[PDB]
Amino acid sequence: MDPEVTLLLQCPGGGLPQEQIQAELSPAHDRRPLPGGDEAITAIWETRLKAQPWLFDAPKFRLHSATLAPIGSRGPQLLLRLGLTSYRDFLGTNWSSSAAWLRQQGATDWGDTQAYLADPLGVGAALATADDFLVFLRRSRQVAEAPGLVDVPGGHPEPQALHQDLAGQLVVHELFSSVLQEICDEVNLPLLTLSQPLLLGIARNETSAGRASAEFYVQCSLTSEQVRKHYLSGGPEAHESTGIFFVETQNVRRLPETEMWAELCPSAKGAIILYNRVQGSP
Repeated sequence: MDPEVTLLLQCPGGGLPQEQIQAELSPAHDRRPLPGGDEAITAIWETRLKAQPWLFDAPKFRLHSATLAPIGSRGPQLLLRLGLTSYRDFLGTNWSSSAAWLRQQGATDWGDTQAYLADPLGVGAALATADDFLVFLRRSRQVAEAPGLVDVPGGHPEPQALHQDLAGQLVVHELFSSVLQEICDEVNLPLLTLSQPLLLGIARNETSAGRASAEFYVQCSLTSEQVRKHYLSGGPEAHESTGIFFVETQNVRRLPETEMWAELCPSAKGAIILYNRVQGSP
Protein backbone atom coordinates (compact mmCIF):
# COMPACT_ATOMS: atom_id res chain seq x y z
CA MET A 1 0.00 0.00 0.00
CA ASP A 2 0.92 3.57 0.10
CA PRO A 3 0.39 5.05 3.52
CA GLU A 4 1.74 8.50 2.81
CA VAL A 5 -1.14 9.28 0.37
CA THR A 6 -4.91 9.10 0.93
CA LEU A 7 -7.71 10.03 -1.59
CA LEU A 8 -10.29 12.54 -0.29
CA LEU A 9 -12.26 12.81 -3.60
CA GLN A 10 -12.26 11.16 -7.10
CA CYS A 11 -14.12 13.25 -9.74
CA PRO A 12 -16.66 11.81 -12.20
CA GLY A 13 -16.89 12.17 -15.95
CA GLY A 14 -13.12 11.97 -16.67
CA GLY A 15 -12.63 15.16 -14.56
CA LEU A 16 -14.50 18.36 -13.79
CA PRO A 17 -14.09 21.68 -15.68
CA GLN A 18 -14.18 25.04 -13.83
CA GLU A 19 -17.89 25.65 -14.73
CA GLN A 20 -19.03 22.58 -12.73
CA ILE A 21 -17.43 23.57 -9.37
CA GLN A 22 -18.78 25.83 -6.65
CA ALA A 23 -16.68 27.31 -3.79
CA GLU A 24 -17.84 28.65 -0.42
CA LEU A 25 -15.11 30.89 1.14
CA SER A 26 -16.07 31.55 4.76
CA PRO A 27 -14.35 32.23 8.14
CA ALA A 28 -16.40 29.25 9.38
CA HIS A 29 -13.93 27.11 7.35
CA ASP A 30 -10.78 28.41 9.09
CA ARG A 31 -8.51 26.54 11.48
CA ARG A 32 -9.74 26.56 15.11
CA PRO A 33 -7.60 28.51 17.69
CA LEU A 34 -5.07 26.11 19.33
CA PRO A 35 -6.05 24.76 22.78
CA GLY A 36 -3.28 26.68 24.65
CA GLY A 37 -3.72 29.70 22.35
CA ASP A 38 -2.08 30.69 19.00
CA GLU A 39 1.03 32.00 20.88
CA ALA A 40 2.74 28.64 20.10
CA ILE A 41 2.58 29.55 16.37
CA THR A 42 4.04 33.05 17.06
CA ALA A 43 6.91 31.42 19.09
CA ILE A 44 7.86 29.06 16.20
CA TRP A 45 7.69 31.95 13.68
CA GLU A 46 9.83 34.40 15.72
CA THR A 47 12.39 31.66 16.32
CA ARG A 48 12.54 30.92 12.58
CA LEU A 49 12.91 34.67 11.70
CA LYS A 50 15.82 35.06 14.12
CA ALA A 51 17.68 32.39 12.02
CA GLN A 52 16.41 33.39 8.53
CA PRO A 53 15.35 37.07 8.75
CA TRP A 54 14.58 37.25 4.99
CA LEU A 55 11.57 34.87 5.25
CA PHE A 56 8.14 36.28 4.61
CA ASP A 57 4.61 35.15 5.34
CA ALA A 58 1.97 34.72 2.63
CA PRO A 59 -1.79 33.96 2.69
CA LYS A 60 -3.08 30.58 1.47
CA PHE A 61 -6.45 28.97 0.89
CA ARG A 62 -7.46 26.34 3.50
CA LEU A 63 -9.44 23.20 2.46
CA HIS A 64 -12.13 22.40 5.08
CA SER A 65 -14.15 19.82 3.13
CA ALA A 66 -15.61 18.92 -0.20
CA THR A 67 -18.92 17.32 -1.26
CA LEU A 68 -19.73 15.66 -4.55
CA ALA A 69 -23.23 15.75 -6.08
CA PRO A 70 -25.00 12.46 -6.89
CA ILE A 71 -23.31 10.95 -10.00
CA GLY A 72 -24.94 11.73 -13.35
CA SER A 73 -26.87 14.72 -12.06
CA ARG A 74 -27.51 18.09 -13.67
CA GLY A 75 -26.06 21.32 -12.29
CA PRO A 76 -22.87 21.89 -10.27
CA GLN A 77 -21.10 18.65 -9.40
CA LEU A 78 -18.74 19.67 -6.57
CA LEU A 79 -18.81 22.05 -3.58
CA LEU A 80 -15.42 23.14 -2.07
CA ARG A 81 -15.63 24.57 1.49
CA LEU A 82 -12.63 26.90 1.84
CA GLY A 83 -11.17 29.15 4.57
CA LEU A 84 -7.98 31.24 4.80
CA THR A 85 -4.62 30.26 6.33
CA SER A 86 -0.90 31.26 5.93
CA TYR A 87 2.64 29.96 5.53
CA ARG A 88 3.32 31.00 9.18
CA ASP A 89 0.35 28.97 10.43
CA PHE A 90 1.49 25.98 8.30
CA LEU A 91 4.98 26.05 9.90
CA GLY A 92 3.40 26.21 13.37
CA THR A 93 0.93 23.29 12.92
CA ASN A 94 1.27 20.84 9.98
CA TRP A 95 5.11 21.16 9.98
CA SER A 96 5.38 21.22 13.85
CA SER A 97 7.05 18.28 15.63
CA SER A 98 3.79 17.98 17.59
CA ALA A 99 1.47 17.78 14.54
CA ALA A 100 0.28 14.28 15.52
CA TRP A 101 -0.69 15.55 19.02
CA LEU A 102 -2.69 18.37 17.40
CA ARG A 103 -4.53 15.76 15.20
CA GLN A 104 -5.47 13.72 18.32
CA GLN A 105 -6.66 16.87 20.18
CA GLY A 106 -8.73 17.78 17.13
CA ALA A 107 -10.44 14.35 17.13
CA THR A 108 -11.12 14.72 20.89
CA ASP A 109 -12.42 18.35 20.88
CA TRP A 110 -14.04 18.71 17.41
CA GLY A 111 -14.30 15.13 16.01
CA ASP A 112 -12.01 16.40 13.23
CA THR A 113 -8.32 15.42 13.00
CA GLN A 114 -7.65 18.56 10.93
CA ALA A 115 -9.41 21.18 13.17
CA TYR A 116 -6.17 22.60 14.63
CA LEU A 117 -4.17 22.40 11.36
CA ALA A 118 -3.49 25.10 8.80
CA ASP A 119 -4.11 22.65 5.88
CA PRO A 120 -3.19 24.98 3.02
CA LEU A 121 -4.55 23.74 -0.32
CA GLY A 122 -1.93 22.78 -2.90
CA VAL A 123 -2.36 22.21 -6.67
CA GLY A 124 -0.58 19.81 -9.02
CA ALA A 125 -0.81 18.59 -12.63
CA ALA A 126 -0.69 15.41 -14.63
CA LEU A 127 0.69 17.29 -17.73
CA ALA A 128 0.46 15.29 -21.00
CA THR A 129 2.43 16.02 -24.21
CA ALA A 130 1.18 15.76 -27.82
CA ASP A 131 3.18 12.44 -28.24
CA ASP A 132 1.53 10.86 -25.14
CA PHE A 133 4.00 11.22 -22.24
CA LEU A 134 3.52 12.73 -18.76
CA VAL A 135 6.01 15.34 -17.47
CA PHE A 136 8.12 14.86 -14.30
CA LEU A 137 10.59 17.14 -12.45
CA ARG A 138 13.58 16.35 -10.19
CA ARG A 139 13.52 18.37 -6.93
CA SER A 140 16.63 20.18 -5.62
CA ARG A 141 18.59 18.34 -2.84
CA GLN A 142 18.89 21.63 -0.81
CA VAL A 143 15.18 22.43 -0.15
CA ALA A 144 13.36 21.70 3.12
CA GLU A 145 10.53 19.54 1.77
CA ALA A 146 10.95 16.24 -0.16
CA PRO A 147 14.56 17.02 -1.14
CA GLY A 148 15.85 15.26 -4.27
CA LEU A 149 12.56 13.48 -4.97
CA VAL A 150 10.53 13.32 -8.19
CA ASP A 151 7.56 15.77 -8.49
CA VAL A 152 4.96 17.00 -10.98
CA PRO A 153 4.32 20.66 -11.80
CA GLY A 154 2.42 22.50 -9.01
CA GLY A 155 2.40 24.96 -6.16
CA HIS A 156 0.34 26.45 -3.32
CA PRO A 157 -1.93 29.37 -4.69
CA GLU A 158 -2.30 32.74 -2.91
CA PRO A 159 -5.67 34.73 -2.23
CA GLN A 160 -6.40 38.42 -3.42
CA ALA A 161 -9.57 40.14 -4.77
CA LEU A 162 -10.66 43.70 -3.95
CA HIS A 163 -21.72 38.71 -1.52
CA GLN A 164 -19.96 35.88 0.47
CA ASP A 165 -21.59 33.42 -2.04
CA LEU A 166 -20.35 34.94 -5.28
CA ALA A 167 -16.74 35.37 -3.94
CA GLY A 168 -16.71 31.55 -4.62
CA GLN A 169 -16.47 31.74 -8.43
CA LEU A 170 -13.48 34.03 -8.27
CA VAL A 171 -11.71 31.53 -5.94
CA VAL A 172 -12.44 28.61 -8.36
CA HIS A 173 -11.06 30.72 -11.28
CA GLU A 174 -7.90 31.46 -9.22
CA LEU A 175 -7.31 27.76 -8.47
CA PHE A 176 -7.57 26.71 -12.16
CA SER A 177 -5.48 29.72 -13.33
CA SER A 178 -2.78 28.94 -10.74
CA VAL A 179 -2.19 25.41 -12.18
CA LEU A 180 -1.48 26.92 -15.64
CA GLN A 181 0.68 29.74 -14.23
CA GLU A 182 2.84 27.22 -12.30
CA ILE A 183 3.36 25.20 -15.51
CA CYS A 184 4.41 28.40 -17.38
CA ASP A 185 6.75 29.53 -14.57
CA GLU A 186 8.56 26.20 -13.92
CA VAL A 187 8.36 24.38 -17.26
CA ASN A 188 8.80 27.56 -19.33
CA LEU A 189 5.92 26.71 -21.67
CA PRO A 190 3.81 29.23 -23.53
CA LEU A 191 0.33 29.66 -21.95
CA LEU A 192 -1.30 29.19 -25.35
CA THR A 193 0.05 25.60 -25.71
CA LEU A 194 -2.01 24.47 -22.63
CA SER A 195 -5.65 23.21 -22.43
CA GLN A 196 -7.98 24.44 -19.74
CA PRO A 197 -7.41 22.13 -16.70
CA LEU A 198 -9.78 19.40 -15.53
CA LEU A 199 -9.99 18.60 -11.80
CA LEU A 200 -9.23 14.87 -11.29
CA GLY A 201 -9.70 14.83 -7.47
CA ILE A 202 -8.10 15.68 -4.13
CA ALA A 203 -5.31 13.76 -2.32
CA ARG A 204 -3.98 14.17 1.24
CA ASN A 205 -0.20 14.06 2.16
CA GLU A 206 -0.04 12.09 5.39
CA THR A 207 3.71 12.99 5.87
CA SER A 208 2.58 16.63 6.18
CA ALA A 209 -0.27 15.81 8.69
CA GLY A 210 -2.96 15.40 6.05
CA ARG A 211 -2.52 18.66 4.03
CA ALA A 212 -4.52 18.35 0.79
CA SER A 213 -3.73 19.07 -2.91
CA ALA A 214 -6.14 19.45 -5.81
CA GLU A 215 -4.83 17.31 -8.71
CA PHE A 216 -5.56 18.38 -12.36
CA TYR A 217 -5.12 17.02 -15.92
CA VAL A 218 -3.62 19.48 -18.50
CA GLN A 219 -2.86 18.67 -22.18
CA CYS A 220 -0.01 20.44 -24.03
CA SER A 221 0.14 20.84 -27.86
CA LEU A 222 3.96 20.40 -27.82
CA THR A 223 5.82 17.11 -28.07
CA SER A 224 8.10 15.83 -25.27
CA GLU A 225 11.12 16.91 -27.34
CA GLN A 226 9.69 20.42 -27.67
CA VAL A 227 8.77 20.66 -23.94
CA ARG A 228 12.35 19.65 -22.98
CA LYS A 229 13.78 22.36 -25.29
CA HIS A 230 11.52 25.02 -23.71
CA TYR A 231 12.38 23.92 -20.13
CA LEU A 232 16.14 23.88 -20.79
CA SER A 233 16.17 27.12 -22.79
CA GLY A 234 15.31 29.04 -19.61
CA GLY A 235 18.63 28.13 -17.92
CA PRO A 236 19.24 27.05 -14.31
CA GLU A 237 17.72 30.30 -12.87
CA ALA A 238 14.39 29.77 -14.70
CA HIS A 239 13.38 26.67 -12.64
CA GLU A 240 13.57 25.38 -9.01
CA SER A 241 13.87 21.76 -10.23
CA THR A 242 17.29 20.51 -11.50
CA GLY A 243 15.97 18.29 -14.31
CA ILE A 244 12.95 17.24 -16.43
CA PHE A 245 11.97 13.83 -17.82
CA PHE A 246 9.04 11.99 -19.46
CA VAL A 247 7.16 8.66 -19.07
CA GLU A 248 4.86 7.23 -21.78
CA THR A 249 1.26 7.25 -20.68
CA GLN A 250 1.31 3.56 -21.59
CA ASN A 251 3.77 2.97 -18.74
CA VAL A 252 2.19 5.27 -16.13
CA ARG A 253 -0.46 2.61 -15.64
CA ARG A 254 2.05 0.31 -13.80
CA LEU A 255 4.22 3.08 -12.19
CA PRO A 256 3.51 1.90 -8.61
CA GLU A 257 5.32 -1.39 -9.50
CA THR A 258 8.53 0.35 -10.71
CA GLU A 259 11.60 1.62 -8.85
CA MET A 260 10.46 5.20 -9.73
CA TRP A 261 7.59 4.94 -7.18
CA ALA A 262 9.92 5.14 -4.15
CA GLU A 263 11.45 8.33 -5.54
CA LEU A 264 8.07 10.12 -6.01
CA CYS A 265 6.99 12.69 -3.40
CA PRO A 266 3.49 12.20 -1.85
CA SER A 267 1.60 14.88 -3.82
CA ALA A 268 3.07 13.53 -7.09
CA LYS A 269 1.93 10.00 -6.10
CA GLY A 270 -1.58 11.49 -5.64
CA ALA A 271 -1.54 13.07 -9.10
CA ILE A 272 -0.55 9.75 -10.74
CA ILE A 273 -3.09 7.57 -8.81
CA LEU A 274 -5.87 10.02 -9.79
CA TYR A 275 -4.72 10.19 -13.45
CA ASN A 276 -4.80 6.37 -13.64
CA ARG A 277 -8.34 6.18 -12.04
CA VAL A 278 -10.00 9.14 -13.77
CA GLN A 279 -8.28 9.61 -17.23
CA GLY A 280 -7.05 6.01 -17.65
CA SER A 281 -9.12 2.90 -16.80
CA PRO A 282 -11.42 2.62 -19.90
